[PDB]
Amino acid sequence: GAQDIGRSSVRPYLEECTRRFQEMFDRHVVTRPTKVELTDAELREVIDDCNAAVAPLGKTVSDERWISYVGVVLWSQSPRHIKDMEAFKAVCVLNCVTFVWDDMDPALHDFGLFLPQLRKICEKYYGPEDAEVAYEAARAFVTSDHMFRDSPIKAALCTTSPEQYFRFRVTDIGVDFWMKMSYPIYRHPEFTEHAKTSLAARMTTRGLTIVNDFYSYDREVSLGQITNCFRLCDVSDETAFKEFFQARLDDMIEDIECIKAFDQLTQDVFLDLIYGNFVWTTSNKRYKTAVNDVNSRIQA
Amino acid sequence: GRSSVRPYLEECTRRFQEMFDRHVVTRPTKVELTDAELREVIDDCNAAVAPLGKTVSDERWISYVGVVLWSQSPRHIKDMEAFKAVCVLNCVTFVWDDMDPALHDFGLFLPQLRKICEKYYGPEDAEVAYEAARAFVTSDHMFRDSPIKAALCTTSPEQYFRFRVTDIGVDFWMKMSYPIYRHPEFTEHAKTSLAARMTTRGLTIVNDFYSYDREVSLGQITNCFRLCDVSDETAFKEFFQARLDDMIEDIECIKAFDQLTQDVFLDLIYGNFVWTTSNKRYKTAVNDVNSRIQ
Ligand SMILES: C=C(C)[C@@H]1CC[C@]2(C)C/C(F)=C(/C)CC/C=C(/C)CC[C@H]12
Ligand SMILES: C=C(C)[C@@H]1CC[C@]2(C)C/C(F)=C(/C)CC/C=C(/C)CC[C@H]12
Ligand SMILES: [Cl-]
Ligand SMILES: [Cl-]
Ligand SMILES: [Cl-]
Ligand SMILES: [K+]
Ligand SMILES: [K+]
Ligand SMILES: [Mg+2]
Ligand SMILES: [Mg+2]
Ligand SMILES: [Mg+2]
Ligand SMILES: [Mg+2]
Ligand SMILES: [Mg+2]
Ligand SMILES: [Mg+2]
Ligand SMILES: [Mg+2]
Ligand SMILES: [Mg+2]
Ligand SMILES: [Mg+2]
Repeated sequence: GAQDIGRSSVRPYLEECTRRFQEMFDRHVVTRPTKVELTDAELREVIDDCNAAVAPLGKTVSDERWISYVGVVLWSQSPRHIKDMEAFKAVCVLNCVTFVWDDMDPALHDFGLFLPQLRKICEKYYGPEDAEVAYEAARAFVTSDHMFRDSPIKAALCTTSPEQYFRFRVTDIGVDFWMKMSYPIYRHPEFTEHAKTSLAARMTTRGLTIVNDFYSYDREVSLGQITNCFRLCDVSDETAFKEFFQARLDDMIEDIECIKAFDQLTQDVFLDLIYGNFVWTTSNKRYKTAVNDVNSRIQA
Repeated sequence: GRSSVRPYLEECTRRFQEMFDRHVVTRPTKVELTDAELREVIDDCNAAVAPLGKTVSDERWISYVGVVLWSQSPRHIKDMEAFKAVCVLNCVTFVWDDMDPALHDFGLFLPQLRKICEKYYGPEDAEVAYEAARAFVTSDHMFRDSPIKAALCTTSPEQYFRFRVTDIGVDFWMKMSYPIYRHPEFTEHAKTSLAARMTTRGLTIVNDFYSYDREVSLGQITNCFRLCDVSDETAFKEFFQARLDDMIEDIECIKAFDQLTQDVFLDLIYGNFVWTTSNKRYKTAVNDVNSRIQ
């Protein structure tokens, strides 16, 4: 009793959109992101921290799956500006364990067991004041992801318009959290302020989200997840899809041009985040098959 | 030509109100602070800005405080100490907003904010309120002709409203106001800033319309009506209708939140309109209560 297969996939458009994304970055960012190459002992300080954090929750996560989560941090920070490798490791761990939370059936969502682990992490890696800002944002993200599961507010914000949708994603895609745990990496006063006002997150939300949405569309509709801007257009209609996609390209371009008004080091961090997320997204098994050993729901 | 939106004052006021009556319906209710409450607030404001060395009159404090009196959600208030705190913090950062930036001494003012926050709030909420107040005044200061403010207020309504989530003080407002209500959902939306992101356009479009003449006279660029041609009534009308449509869109989406939270959001937007149209600050450009503080 067939449903709407023609709306089930953006796979027809995969090559052309990938090409167009890359052309856009080449014309407006130019500088290619840089990957951090951790060592193995060093990677096992991150991963055993990740396993320790989610271990109380009772679900095993493979090293392969951790790898899929951690790549976004390796590719989308600004390695040239790092001064707190402890803060960098915190962001690797915090990113990864909240990625697990994102992928979990909400039955496993135990704040009483998981929150204490998040405080544990922020304390090993951050000075006591930055540990406070990182913990607040991690708490706020995991609480948001959880209460908004099948939520009326999410329904309305994901159906009305792109600008309502992106307003939801400032928090839900995790970028506000990202900024508020990453500023200790850089010890840059201006970026720290843009991080704490959330202006940093507001400038980078669309560039992160549009890319994530395109490449996670197939998995998300097969699972009934509504948080994806391409559900706002008719992806079965090539003409309509193209107009929508160009509108989203225009969004990214305008944000990138305004990020250029920020000071030199802040804009490097912002642009490495957006462009690094795109390199990571296109290179990661997470977004290559619909359902896999690193991206299928962790069900309970 | 582009100097003024005076010609459209009556029509735009009419249209704002019609929009609220059809979409919000329920009218703001003013808080009637008692005397002991009101005198405490003003004395507190004067103590806070005294280290900056400038006089603020009672009628200037009253004009600032009216937004809190009109734009909270009285029938849901639980903690009047938190309400008094929002009165004081709102007012003293309004003074900061009106201060030409040589006066901004963080080492003298930040301790004042900290002590206000600790007096009226518990230990956890005092930290959230203080960080939000600190972020606001720092942002107002660091963006006085910054290039970032340049790009974000010139490019599109998009970048502009993104700047105003912080710069119009609404993120700060939410983070100091959630203790008033003790409503866990509202507290989450406040701390994620989703509450601020939902209410920014409604507050800003109204504020920008009625503060345009003052801001343009005094070389101030943070105003969405500067994005469009107020020379041409037809272009102004198109732009003003696009802004009304934005407000409507936000209000209709706000009616997805839980009943109480949506009450607070909508009383904030509608109450700001009522206060703005009754406040001398938002008539003319130079007067008793909106003059730069120098
Ligand atoms: C805590 C991390 C950082 C959180 C974890 C879940 C998140 C919502 C997953 C998804 F949205 C990722 C790949 C997009 C990458 C963007 C970063 C800024 C934020 C990404 C999110
Ligand atoms: C925030 C909202 C409700 C309203 C609406 C815009 C406002 C009129 C402008 C301005 F004064 C702000 C930045 C400075 C003081 C901050 C807030 C708390 C209150 C101040 C005002
Ligand atoms: Cl610290
Ligand atoms: Cl925000
Ligand atoms: Cl408290
Ligand atoms: K666009
Ligand atoms: K519009
Ligand atoms: Mg998610
Ligand atoms: Mg997800
Ligand atoms: Mg996705
Ligand atoms: Mg169809
Ligand atoms: Mg201002
Ligand atoms: Mg002002
Ligand atoms: Mg206290
Ligand atoms: Mg104004
Ligand atoms: Mg007067």
